[PDB]
Amino acid sequence: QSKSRKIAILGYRSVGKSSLTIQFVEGQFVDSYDPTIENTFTKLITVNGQEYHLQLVDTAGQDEYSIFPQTYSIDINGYILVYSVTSIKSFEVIKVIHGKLLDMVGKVQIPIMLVGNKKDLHMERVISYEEGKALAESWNAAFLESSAKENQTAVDVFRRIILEAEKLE
Ligand SMILES: Nc1nc2c(ncn2[C@@H]2O[C@H](COP(=O)(O)OP(=O)(O)O)[C@@H](O)[C@H]2O)c(=O)[nH]1
Ligand SMILES: [Mg+2]
Repeated sequence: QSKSRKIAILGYRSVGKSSLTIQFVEGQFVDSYDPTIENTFTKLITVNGQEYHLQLVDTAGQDEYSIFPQTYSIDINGYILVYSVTSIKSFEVIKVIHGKLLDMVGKVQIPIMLVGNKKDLHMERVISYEEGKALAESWNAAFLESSAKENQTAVDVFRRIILEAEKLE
């Protein structure tokens, strides 16, 4: 009598959706992964004594113009929205995505969190921790920063989204 969460991973293009997800499930940082591929990864994690069966949707990517059709919500238990702290564009884009996603959802409390990835690039960082935090807060969302190089930060991210579901249960 375990539970089952299905998580949508959303974000611009080359912000590390795949790399972050793969890191969590394989224990491995990959060099490249094909950015056409939508793939569902699976994983066990135990959270507050409850064994969870995760399905992780590594979406191909979105942008400003992308379209969230009415059906997308259907069987989605949670949404993780990812930008890169090195691409202002990806931060621009994630605000837009959030807007369209919040419209496609309507009223429901199905949790949404926000992640600043690529934190390991001290020299390439353009977005501050504060900047993304303010966004999350503005949405009443969770906010973590991450690195697909670092396993433990990835674990925090997919663990946190489950937590955020549990809050509302
Ligand atoms: N240094 C660093 N590179 C990353 C990180 N996350 C992703 N990358 C790299 O950025 C590119 C995009 O990764 P990917 O997961 O394919 O992004 P996606 O297109 O959103 O799935 C790849 O070249 C990765 O090797 C990170 O946290 N740190
Ligand atoms: Mg990808």
